[PDB]
Amino acid sequence: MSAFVTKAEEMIKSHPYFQLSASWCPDCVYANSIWNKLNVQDKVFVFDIGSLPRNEQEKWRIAFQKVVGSRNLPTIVVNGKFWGTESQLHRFEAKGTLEEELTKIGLLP
Repeated sequence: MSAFVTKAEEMIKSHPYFQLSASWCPDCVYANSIWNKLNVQDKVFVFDIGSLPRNEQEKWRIAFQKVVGSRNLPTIVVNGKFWGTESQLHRFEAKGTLEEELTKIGLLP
């Protein structure tokens, strides 16, 4: 695409810690719940994409697919690359090693 691919690169440049979530989805509520409970909405940048109709959704879908390859929300992109998914959150929490994992990336002290 380029028109969208190039713009995507500039986004991850200054905003590498970006999370593509929804506005009102059963999955978004989870990612937003943990982030809102951990009080870590400053070190990371989360953006919701629900207002955008089906026309804009398609564009974003293809764009994200070119950046990492995820045609589904929510999504966790770290240092300009898919580092975590909606399943990784529940998979790590279940084991009880999510906290340690979050510190590895350099999010928590």
